[PDB]
Amino acid sequence: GPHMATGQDRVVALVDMDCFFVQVEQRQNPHLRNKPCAVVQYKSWKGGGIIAVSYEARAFGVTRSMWADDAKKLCPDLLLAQVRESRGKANLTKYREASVEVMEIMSRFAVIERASIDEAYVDLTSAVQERLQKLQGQPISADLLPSTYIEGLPQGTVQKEGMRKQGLFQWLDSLQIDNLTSPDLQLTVGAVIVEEMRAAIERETGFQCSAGISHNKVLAKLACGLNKPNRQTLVSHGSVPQLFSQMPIRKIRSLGGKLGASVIEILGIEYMGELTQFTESQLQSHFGEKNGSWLYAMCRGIEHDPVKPRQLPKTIGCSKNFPGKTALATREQVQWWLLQLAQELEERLTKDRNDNDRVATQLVVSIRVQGDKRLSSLRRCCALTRYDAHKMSHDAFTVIKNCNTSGTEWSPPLTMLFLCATKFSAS
DNA sequence: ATTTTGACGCT
DNA sequence: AGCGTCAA
Ligand SMILES: Nc1ncnc2c1ncn2[C@H]1C[C@H](O)[C@@H](COP(=O)(O)NP(=O)(O)OP(=O)(O)O)O1
Ligand SMILES: [Mg+2]
Ligand SMILES: [Mg+2]
Repeated sequence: GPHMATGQDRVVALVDMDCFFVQVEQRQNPHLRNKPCAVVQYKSWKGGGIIAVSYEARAFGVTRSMWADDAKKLCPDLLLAQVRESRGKANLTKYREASVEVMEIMSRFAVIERASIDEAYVDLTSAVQERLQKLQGQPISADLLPSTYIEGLPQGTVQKEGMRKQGLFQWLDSLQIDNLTSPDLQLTVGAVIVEEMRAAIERETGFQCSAGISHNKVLAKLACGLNKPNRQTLVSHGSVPQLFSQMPIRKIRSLGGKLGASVIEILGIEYMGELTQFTESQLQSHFGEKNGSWLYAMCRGIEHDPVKPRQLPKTIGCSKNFPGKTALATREQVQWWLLQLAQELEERLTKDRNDNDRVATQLVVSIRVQGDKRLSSLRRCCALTRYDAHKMSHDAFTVIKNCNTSGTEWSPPLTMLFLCATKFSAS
């Protein structure tokens, strides 16, 4: 009772851009706005591969990883924007730069953890304390939460905005605004700040986003997706038993792969809430000490992973697949594509050094061989001493060249090349 | 022929 | 170090 931790110490938000690459292209090209639209990479093979889909297009069944030719069968009027191609490969610079726009706005409000190209976690605990001091017991108006859903409410009129407002009203009517240590009040103030953040993002970039507000990263991430697009969702500690009672295990971040499948198989359960019926030692016995403790706390809504102070990526990488009959089968091919990758990498590294006062010191070279189901077949490192594309490509070849069984020829043919600059030091 | 990334874990 | 997992 009085010594049971409840995981209510922090206010954490997750902000994730809505159909991000599509919005970047729609800002640039007004003809694409408010249309069924997708972003594709490459075009020769089946029209290209879709990597982002507007919500209008999702209504037709268009999804990521679909070939555009196949998406056009579902949505004949689908509009397409193509990823830039430079040096023979897709180049994501436009979206990285748009990401920086958004991350720099968010960083004005609080320390952020860049979690992907289009999302960041925010630790709002201190900002909420400050705002609560400023508010001096004044109640929080629903007008301050115009796009917020309270998960689990209303409980106890047939249109969606009416439901949202009814739930928000029940929540606010129940708040105890005279207790500055109240976790529910802290989350509510967090949601007010996130409304302000999302308004600033939209005003200053044109991009819309969704957000989750809760007490930790996992719940914030889960909350964000509950009411996408262009809305934010507050998941309180008290909402967790009902929310988790029908929540498939695979929906929780880090449980969407083999571990989550093993939880389901070994324990014979389906939903996150069912995990509460195992001891911490039972869970550690099946899934290891770290995983077992994490699962024991997480199924009760408790997680302690900190929002890390890091808004810049830790690595800068360049990769290209060579599928099917395009797999590289000659030495000259391997060297030419290593040079293309190294030239893009040099451009990005030079910009990074100027912008961010740091230098990479290690070059990682990865390759996939034809037939291997693993993303990487072989990874080798060497020193990155000069931002020089010819030197980087020559070193990468030196480091991988003895994987060739025999040849001028390369066997088995290479289905992927990957260069990654790592181990940054201040400069 | 689901591509191009990027973080973190294990041994 | 090099390989594996999970993820957007
Ligand atoms: N598997 C993949 N391969 C390549 N790029 C990918 C990708 N998954 C995502 N991207 C790129 C393209 C995506 O636009 C961007 C952000 O990914 P999301 O946040 O998962 N999806 P979005 O923002 O589009 O939609 P919403 O969040 O509203 O559901 O990252
Ligand atoms: Mg997104
Ligand atoms: Mg995302």
